[PDB]
Amino acid sequence: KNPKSDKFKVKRFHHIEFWCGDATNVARRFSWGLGMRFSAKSDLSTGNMVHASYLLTSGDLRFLFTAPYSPSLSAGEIKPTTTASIPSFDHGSCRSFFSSHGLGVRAVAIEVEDAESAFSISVANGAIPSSPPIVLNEAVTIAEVKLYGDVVLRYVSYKAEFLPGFERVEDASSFPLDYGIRRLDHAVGNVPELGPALTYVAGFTGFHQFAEESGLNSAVLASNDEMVLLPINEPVHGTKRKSQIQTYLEHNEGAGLQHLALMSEDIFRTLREMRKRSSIGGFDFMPSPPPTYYQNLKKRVGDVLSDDQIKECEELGILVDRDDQGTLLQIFTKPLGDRPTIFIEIIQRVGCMMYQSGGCGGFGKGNFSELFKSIEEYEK
Amino acid sequence: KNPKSDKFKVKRFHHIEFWCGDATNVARRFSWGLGMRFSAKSDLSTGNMVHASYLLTSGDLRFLFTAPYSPSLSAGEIKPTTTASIPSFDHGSCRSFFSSHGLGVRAVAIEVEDAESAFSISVANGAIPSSPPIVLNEAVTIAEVKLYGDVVLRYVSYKAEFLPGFERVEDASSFPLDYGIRRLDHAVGNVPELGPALTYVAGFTGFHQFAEESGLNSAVLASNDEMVLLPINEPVHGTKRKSQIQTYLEHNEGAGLQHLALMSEDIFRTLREMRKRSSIGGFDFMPSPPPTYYQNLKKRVGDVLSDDQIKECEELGILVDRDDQGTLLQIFTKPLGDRPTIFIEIIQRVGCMMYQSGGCGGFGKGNFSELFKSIEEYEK
Ligand SMILES: COc1nc2c(C)cccc2cc1[C@@H](O)[C@@H]1[C@H](O)C=CC(C)(C)[C@H]1O
Ligand SMILES: COc1nc2c(C)cccc2cc1[C@@H](O)[C@@H]1[C@H](O)C=CC(C)(C)[C@H]1O
Ligand SMILES: [Co+2]
Ligand SMILES: [Co+2]
Repeated sequence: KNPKSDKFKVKRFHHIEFWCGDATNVARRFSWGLGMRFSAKSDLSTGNMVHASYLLTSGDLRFLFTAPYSPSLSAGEIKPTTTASIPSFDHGSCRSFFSSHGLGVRAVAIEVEDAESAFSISVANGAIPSSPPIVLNEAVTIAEVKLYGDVVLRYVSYKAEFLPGFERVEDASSFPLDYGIRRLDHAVGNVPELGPALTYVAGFTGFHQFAEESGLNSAVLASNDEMVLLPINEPVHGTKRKSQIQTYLEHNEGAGLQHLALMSEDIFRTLREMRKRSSIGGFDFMPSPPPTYYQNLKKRVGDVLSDDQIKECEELGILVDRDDQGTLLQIFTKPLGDRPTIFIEIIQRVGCMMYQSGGCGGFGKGNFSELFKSIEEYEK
Repeated sequence: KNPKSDKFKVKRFHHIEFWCGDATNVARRFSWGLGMRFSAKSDLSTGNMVHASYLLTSGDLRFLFTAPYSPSLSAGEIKPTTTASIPSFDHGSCRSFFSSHGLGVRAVAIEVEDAESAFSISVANGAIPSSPPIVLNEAVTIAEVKLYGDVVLRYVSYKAEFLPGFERVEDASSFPLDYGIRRLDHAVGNVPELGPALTYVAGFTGFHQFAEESGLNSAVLASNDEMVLLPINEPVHGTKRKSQIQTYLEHNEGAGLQHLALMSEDIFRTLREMRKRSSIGGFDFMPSPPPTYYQNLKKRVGDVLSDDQIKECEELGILVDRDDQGTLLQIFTKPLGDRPTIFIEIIQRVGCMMYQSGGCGGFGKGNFSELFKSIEEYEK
């Protein structure tokens, strides 16, 4: 059931912002590893004396990478006279975030109808304010509330090109890379306590639960059309293998974003291209499942995927799960940076055609059971 | 004249260490951009709970990238029980360095006969101690003294594989990239006052001056065989174009390493390979000189380089200067990170054959005069 209880009008995921120590090197690594093009910048060359911000795009997916300059460059400025293009930015907050958590997601940004109203309604319903609504060049409104840990939910609304003050990148510095990624499908947080996290976030958004022995409990919050999807995990203690969620919390110094799932229009091309680059600056992937996993896959997805399509899944290490409505292809990268914290999922969904409805095929919860039996079966 | 006055036995440049916020992303970007292979690691997977350190190599060139983990991982350790592989590392120093200066060189490391003796003699002759000699696994001794700013001169000596505690990287994660770079030729510092800087460094090393209207004064310190070369620059104030050295000092928050010059065994291959990757994760280069520069080049290097070889220089944007002993091919990257501070020079030297003697062809001081006239000549 979908009660459609959003307390304000939400559209889609808009961008993800990483807080970095050096935005240039992270953005260049991510561009090559994921096939995202350099699209916009706000930095010294655009008159921003406060922070360096580089925007990568692939389809509708927008990754923003931001790092602080020396505060001495802007020591004469006050907020009314700032040259920062993102008015919520703060040198101390950014350095404190990065020293505490390492490289990771600071903001999950969603486009809304009216960011000022979304902020006001959110705070009236329990949201902890992080940055009040600010109107940029009479054109864009941005506001921020706390989501979990030091991650914020960022509201952006447009009266009618990323943000005022950002410049489009010259075509010479913008190479048209594209490995098939098209949008953010979901963004997953790890928290110490799931109950209070859900009550808080669902409390101020009106997002509803989307609904579906390995170390975690989880639930998924969704917007009215279920295109903004926010799974949240908590650890369960007292197993044998210590909770991977607990390990995250330790290395991250608390709650934060665990993974970003990026939808591909052709997951086989995406994974061919990404795997070609793993050892030459790109991203590494988890160990592939045993051959038993794919032998058992014909028995479960033999009617959605041909034997050849299943063979291509085994070449690339792709996992397959199936709902009662749709089928999900997925795979996970190794951690994106030094710490065993954030990583990326690549996904593609097949089914639930009406456009495709959000969450089609679920999130792969069944692949845990299937993987455990594959481990047992391959040992034999 | 070379007085050969080294106060201790110096061999060659050994490695350069960058202090980073995320070593993984910088190392992967540098690997792809420069054609350096992943060679060794010290991190969580090797039992290091303190810092992540990744070593890239190309020929004899060694770049080390290091970032701190959460101090909470090692909160129970003391220096006698540390899991750090580089005992001079300190979480607070590293975070303070990176917050102050951004991404940049922390250590210029030279191999010496006896690092404990080199340290002792250095400090007896004015060097400010940074990290006392420490013997690692009865095999390697490392010690550090201040060089300029927050950059240290690191002494390493071997009784007889990078450092104890580092593991060789598995061949699957180690792709054999190579664009032709073979060693560090020189490392250049920017300081506020050249005189006191030279007196300090020459005072404690015995390094001698190597000797050769655009905003700087400089001098070059050299070891006995002139294979360790350390140019130092100061700004000169009161021009029209404000000193580029002063701009560095402002954006860097003080003295630091300005550029690393990397010798290539084939600068044309190196620049072809590096330029292919500039817009797909690699490094950008300075704007090319006007065609007048290369027209005038035949008149000055027409006897060392054929017309075709000079044409290949113009394709790749390579600069040429000539000593009374040898000829130098050189080119400069744009800054390596967010701040307009550190950058890289690629060089190749021709002449001074005996092996080749250090500094052959100089450092390109004449290319300033030639560039200024090229600007005038091309305007016409
Ligand atoms: C690390 O996350 C995963 N790992 C998997 C592994 C290691 C094997 C097979 C399937 C996996 C699926 C996921 C995830 O996408 C999430 C999680 O499992 C359950 C609910 C969420 C909504 C939070 C999912 O998104
Ligand atoms: C930014 O440095 C340079 N820029 C050049 C430009 C922009 C044009 C032509 C030649 C250049 C040469 C250099 C440098 O290698 C140094 C410097 O000029 C003089 C003495 C040192 C020993 C310190 C050199 O190494
Ligand atoms: Co997922
Ligand atoms: Co130089």
